[PDB]
Amino acid sequence: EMEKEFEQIDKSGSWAAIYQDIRHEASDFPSRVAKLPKNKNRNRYRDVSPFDHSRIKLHQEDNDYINASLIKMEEAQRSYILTQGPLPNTVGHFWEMVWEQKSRGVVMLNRVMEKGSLKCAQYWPQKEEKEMIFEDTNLKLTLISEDIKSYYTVRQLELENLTTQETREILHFHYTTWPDFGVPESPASFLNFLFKVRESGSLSPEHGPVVVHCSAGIGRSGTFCLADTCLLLMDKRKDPSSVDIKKVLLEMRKFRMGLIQTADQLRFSYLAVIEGAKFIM
Ligand SMILES: O=C(O)c1csc(-c2cccs2)n1
Ligand SMILES: O=C(O)c1csc(-c2cccs2)n1
Repeated sequence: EMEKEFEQIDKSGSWAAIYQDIRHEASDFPSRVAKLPKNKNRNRYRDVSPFDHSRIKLHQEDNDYINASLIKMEEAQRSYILTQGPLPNTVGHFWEMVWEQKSRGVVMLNRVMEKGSLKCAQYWPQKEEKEMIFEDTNLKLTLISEDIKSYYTVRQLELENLTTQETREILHFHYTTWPDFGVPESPASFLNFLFKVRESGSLSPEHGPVVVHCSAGIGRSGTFCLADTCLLLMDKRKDPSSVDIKKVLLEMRKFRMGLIQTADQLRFSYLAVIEGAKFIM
């Protein structure tokens, strides 16, 4: 059982050591499309690239590239698109991907500004009456409603395909209280947030995959998917205690590099799953 494994790594302070074994064991696949010169300004970080085998392709004939990966968790029947915080030049691409993949929900785990730097473009409207048009991708985006709470904000946006006049409801779930440094002290507000995303239907197989991002789409984004998948596997399996976080993380790392950036994020992931299991058991 992971609870016992937690006290062991904690009492022994072996987190950096566990983390390094995961680093060592992690898959490595070509990312040739990311590294093409024409795609240099579509990447926020030069060392964070989608693998070619799992990358999302835009349906635009010119350049099909976006820094986004499909994570398919076969046993849990869960898919996620992990992407970087959009750049000023990729906000159009980001909404094209949401449209093309039939995503219901966008999960945002960062603030637009952290540590006095811009971590993300402002890719959604701030007021009902001031909609955004993405001329490059022929999409219009309108803020319908905004529900601001202590730890997160839920926004009801509407996506309109200007080419076809189809419109769709998109839910934007914005976790606003992740600290600039380290991880939250308690996973309570993060779990509440995750249950709120689940309750919306945004993670359900009726819909395209949820889009999850932070700045790079590997650290906080990783913790989100890892906690969701692990909790679902504990509901699905005959023996809940057969669920090994480390194995789940390594399976997710076949789809996108670097998921969980620090030994602190790994410890927090354990804590979130252990705590979440009490509500589930
Ligand atoms: O920083 C930017 O360039 C930016 C953020 S949102 C946005 C646009 C929405 C619609 C057309 S451009 N641009
Ligand atoms: O009554 C509502 O809640 C309402 C009025 S317009 C609207 C939406 C449009 C597009 C997505 S949600 N909802």
